[PDB]
Amino acid sequence: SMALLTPDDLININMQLQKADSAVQEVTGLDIKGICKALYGTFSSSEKVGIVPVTSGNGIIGNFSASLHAITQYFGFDSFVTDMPDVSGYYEAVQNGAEIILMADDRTFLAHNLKNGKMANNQPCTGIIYAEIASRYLKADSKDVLVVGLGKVGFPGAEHLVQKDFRVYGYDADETLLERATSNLGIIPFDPANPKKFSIIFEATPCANTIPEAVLSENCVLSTPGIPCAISEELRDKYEVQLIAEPLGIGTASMLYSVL
Ligand SMILES: NC(=O)C1=CN([C@@H]2O[C@H](COP(=O)(O)OP(=O)(O)OC[C@H]3O[C@@H](n4cnc5c(N)ncnc54)[C@H](O)[C@@H]3O)[C@@H](O)[C@H]2O)C=CC1
Ligand SMILES: N[C@@H](CCCCNC(=O)[C@H]1CCCC=N1)C(=O)O
Ligand SMILES: [Mg+2]
Ligand code: NA
Repeated sequence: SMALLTPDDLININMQLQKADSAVQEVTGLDIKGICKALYGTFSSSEKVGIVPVTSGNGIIGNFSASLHAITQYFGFDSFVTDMPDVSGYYEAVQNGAEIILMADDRTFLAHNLKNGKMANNQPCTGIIYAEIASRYLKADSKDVLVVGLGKVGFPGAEHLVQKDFRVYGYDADETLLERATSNLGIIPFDPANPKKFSIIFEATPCANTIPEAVLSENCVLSTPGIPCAISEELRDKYEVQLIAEPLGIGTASMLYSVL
């Protein structure tokens, strides 16, 4: 089984990004650019970005390149999408003066800066930024964070939180992933039968309704790249949960600012 974006996930990406940016600003005091500035020290200066469609594996995803095109323009990069896909697309991008290559198959989504040699992988970049946003919740009043999902996105997020000196509690429905996180990162295994309430939650799972009512507190932040939503509308509304959740753009920003 594979977790991949679908074209419907990406509809009106510009509005999705705007809403996410507003939520990030409300929660943390910074916009997405400022968050990236905090993580990486970098800012955009109209670097040329070539976006190469890839027919590998399950193939080109409807809306995917177009969404990257919009996302990169939104953050102030000089981006373009190649006509040709795959290697012929890569050549086209380089020939047309791209400084950064953005491309993805079903297992890897990367950004490679050809000018300074830095390369980013989407999975850790997404995990780090969504964890960073969570952790900057201005009205948190606590350094306890719950991390749900300790896979390719969730593990690097948890690791980041541990480095930033939060008290990280982690849960993954796969006992082996949980054990790997506790023994490699030193996080506290969360026991769902013995819950406690959090004001900061980071979720990175491909599953609905992973966040149980018992861990919620009023006005808590739930920062989640996971798709579909980790929390029902009912529980979101009931606790006035401040949700940060967007399908591509926040993690893409994290990749781009990390290679500047
Ligand atoms: N918004 C965005 O920009 C992006 C979103 N994603 C999405 O993030 C999610 C996670 O991606 P990866 O870490 O690569 O997947 P992964 O498969 O590496 O890890 C997911 C983890 O969640 C765990 N899990 C599943 N159900 C659970 C439950 N009920 N409770 C606790 N843990 C549970 C799994 O055991 C697994 O360890 C996916 O839905 C993926 O589509 C990924 C990249 C970027
Ligand atoms: N080769 C396709 C793209 C495949 C991308 C697959 N990866 C995902 O869907 C990741 C991208 C990061 C956000 C969540 N999931 C294309 O070029 O259109
Ligand atoms: Mg995102
Ligand atoms: Na989810």
